[PDB]
Amino acid sequence: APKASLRLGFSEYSRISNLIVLHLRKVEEEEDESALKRSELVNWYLKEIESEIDSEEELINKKRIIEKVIHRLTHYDHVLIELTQAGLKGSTEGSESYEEDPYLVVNPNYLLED
Repeated sequence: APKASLRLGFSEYSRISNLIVLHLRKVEEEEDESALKRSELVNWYLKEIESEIDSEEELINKKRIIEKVIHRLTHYDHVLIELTQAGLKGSTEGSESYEEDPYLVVNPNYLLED
């Protein structure tokens, strides 16, 4: 398909998906496969897009979009790879790296729901 064209407008989701593919493509080439704290991805993302924010609505939108994508990723997509339980949830301090846990990993092949 040339495009599906998600009737709603998904340029927002595309910018977030671009973030996913960009972070991962760099990290897989530099180190391994994104892994680590999923929240950090939003963190630095906001730090980048903050420069394009014309208005608070843009910021709010970007935040809720990236969040929805991560929420979707973890539940529906299942393009998330995780190992133990410890660094995955991040509900307790002291998630050890020696335990070979990669925390949250995202598949290089992401997709849309339509």
